[PDB]
Amino acid sequence: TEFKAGSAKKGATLFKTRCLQCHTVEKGGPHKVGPNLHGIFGRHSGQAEGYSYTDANIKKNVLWDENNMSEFLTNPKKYIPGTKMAFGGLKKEKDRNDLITYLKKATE
Ligand code: HEC
Repeated sequence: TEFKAGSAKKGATLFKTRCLQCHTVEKGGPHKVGPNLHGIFGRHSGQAEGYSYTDANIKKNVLWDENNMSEFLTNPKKYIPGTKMAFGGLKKEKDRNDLITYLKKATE
């Protein structure tokens, strides 16, 4: 244990103001700058179809779990050096948690 549920709501506002600019969560939503993330958990890194991921992601070969996703979220360039995710990070444990709670939810 090292991940505890957050507010899906709050969850859904970080996404909007922090991840939508680049991504969609929804089954059938398109890839934009980043890929769509519907069904992200359970799946491995860089496998959405019709998406051109860096060498980095693919190689990283990550199992998208909640616990992973949080450290990634802490610092992505750090997690997967060579990723094209120009996303600095979410330094707060709390913020991450609501986010992941939202993700857990909306991409299922
Ligand atoms: C645009 C400037 C982005 C923002 C803001 C966020 N992400 Fe991102 N994401 C982006 C790219 C360009 C890529 C692929 C990079 C590469 O190495 O090819 C990604 C990848 C992800 C992944 C990996 C998914 C996979 O299928 O392997 C995840 C899980 C992801 N992005 C989620 C995500 C979230 C939750 C964000 C908000 C806090 C977010 N990203 C921001 C581009 C952009």
